Amino acid sequence: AVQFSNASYEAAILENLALGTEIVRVQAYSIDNLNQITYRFNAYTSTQAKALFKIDAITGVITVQGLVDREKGDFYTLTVVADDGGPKVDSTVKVYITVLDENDNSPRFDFTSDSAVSIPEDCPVGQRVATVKAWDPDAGSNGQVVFSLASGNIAGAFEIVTTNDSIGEVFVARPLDREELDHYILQVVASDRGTPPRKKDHILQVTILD
Ligand SMILES: [Ca+2]
Ligand SMILES: [Ca+2]
Ligand SMILES: [Ca+2]
Ligand SMILES: [Ca+2]
Ligand SMILES: [Cl-]
Ligand SMILES: [K+]
Repeated sequence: AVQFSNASYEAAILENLALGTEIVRVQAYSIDNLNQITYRFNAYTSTQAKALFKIDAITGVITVQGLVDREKGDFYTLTVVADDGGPKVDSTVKVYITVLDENDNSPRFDFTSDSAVSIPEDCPVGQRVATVKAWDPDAGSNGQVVFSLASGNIAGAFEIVTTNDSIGEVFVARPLDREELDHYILQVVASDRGTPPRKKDHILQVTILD
């Protein structure tokens, strides 16, 4: 009765790996079987999994043949048949593939993010003055967004609070004075928490009214 070298196979692979990267090699054998084995995926293997992975008929080597994107799917199950090509019932084995995250996305600002606002000079300290929104689809820290006011925030006039790793709330932090300064060009930076962080800028202009 044909057996595999392992009861099941597993691999954790990085997303975005090159076409042709080897994932695992399946190997089956039996002393009382002199047919060359043909390795193949059976119909319990999903179309999605078959598109990303292939198995060599002779070697049992499983390679990447599509674009592996953790953002589209992070786990696949293959069922491999050790097909002897003859009337004996053929053994099968499971292959479990886990896709690990790369920091392959920067924060992207939502088009509803505020670009230009006007506020009067008596806008009180604590008043919410603008809102920005950014999205980062990566996992864990790689997909958590933090906002900052990297330039143009003269005298610490404004502050930005981050909520839900996505929304940036701009508040008045100190009293404003139109004669002192009537216009701000704030460089709002959305950064993820990857190592190193990936960053994107958004310009928010604030006019001070009379
Ligand atoms: Ca990806
Ligand atoms: Ca057979
Ligand atoms: Ca990211
Ligand atoms: Ca990713
Ligand atoms: Cl191997
Ligand atoms: K090998």
